Formats: sequence, structure tokens, C-alpha cells
Amino acid sequence: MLSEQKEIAMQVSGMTCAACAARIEKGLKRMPGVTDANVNLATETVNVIYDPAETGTAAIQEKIEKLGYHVVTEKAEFDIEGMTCAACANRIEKRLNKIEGVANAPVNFALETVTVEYNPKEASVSDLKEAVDKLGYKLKLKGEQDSIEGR
Repeated sequence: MLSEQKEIAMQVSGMTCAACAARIEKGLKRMPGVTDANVNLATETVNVIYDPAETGTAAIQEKIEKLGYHVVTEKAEFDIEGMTCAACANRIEKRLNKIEGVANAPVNFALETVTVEYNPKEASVSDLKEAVDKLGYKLKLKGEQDSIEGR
């Protein structure tokens, strides 16, 4: 058929790893797009499968948050050395959006940066580099230190 269900696989904390996990998945099953909703509590990874045209990764996280939990997901800033024709940025946004355990990925055309809002346990910079390398651009970190070199 048509439709292209995404998977989002992210780490959530606060789980008792029984009723809590089940409460999340059941609560998320309230949503229409939520085609399936699973929680590999053994590895503390919430994996939710839904259409990106009803629900929205942001609402998924919001529902987890409203359930009284927190996602181990961080807004890491990156710099981009590929865009120009306002096209690569759009594609990279729509990619980075949900590589695996990415909640969000807004791009800036002011400083040619991307904030990647993702789970650094499930994925890591190397994946980002390898992905963008596949898109055929080069991806830089915004400092990744802020002059914190000591010895």
C-alpha cells in the first residue's frame, strides 16, 4: 500500500520497567498515527512506530513527558559545509529529522548550522557524519568544547 510509517528509537528514564513502560506504550497507542508502540525495557529503549502525518515525533516525546518521564535526548549543535542552493539544508533537515533516535533536527540558514536533537546512547556523531557523507555533504561540530582545552 502507500504510507511510510517511521520508527523512532529513543532512551527514556524514570521507567520502573513494567507498568510504567506499558503505560507509556498504551498512552501512545491513544494516538491515530501510532501504528505500533514498543519499549525494549531490557535496554531501556522506547521504540514507537507511526506515520509522520498525523502524530509527530515532537508529540510522541510530549506524550512521554506528560506521562511523567524524561527522554535522554540532547540538542547538539553542528555546522554544515555542503548547503548553498537552499536545497541540501532542506534534505538534510528531512533526513536528520529521524535518522534513528533523533527527536528533532532544525536547520539554520543564518549561520549554516543544524541543531540535532537526538539520543547520544542510541546513535553518535560518527553515524551523523556517515549519514551526511551518504547525502554527499560534510558536517562539522559547533566547537564541541567552547575553548575547553586545559591539558
